[PDB]
Amino acid sequence: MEQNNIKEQLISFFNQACSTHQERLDFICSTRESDTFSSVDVPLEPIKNIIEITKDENQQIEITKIAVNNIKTLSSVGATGQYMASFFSTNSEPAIIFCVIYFLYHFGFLKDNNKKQIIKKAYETIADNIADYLNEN
Repeated sequence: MEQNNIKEQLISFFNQACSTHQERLDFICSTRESDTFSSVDVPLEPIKNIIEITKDENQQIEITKIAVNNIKTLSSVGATGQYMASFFSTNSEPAIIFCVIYFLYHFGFLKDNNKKQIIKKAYETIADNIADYLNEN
């Protein structure tokens, strides 16, 4: 079809898991509002593929910064912004790779040596706060 690779591998799988788009905004919450965090509205079959990606050192690292690459950006979100979600509907490619990050952390998969507030912390601070404007869903 066309160029592709890791990035694609992620999209594919992920895309071959969830359903609609809003799902994401639903995950951030649904995810951190389930019980097993593995019954979410998504198959583990594919997710397992997007899960066995950060099972590598350099990976975990490259991922860490990767996650921050978004956080560092989430520390602005335009000027007249409000919801962080708006900062995804536009670019899915990234909003995807990221979504993967979150989920992982939401399921305690990704690794990152460093105590105190971290990604899962920030990502959660938003995934949650963002769920404060959604509709408690």
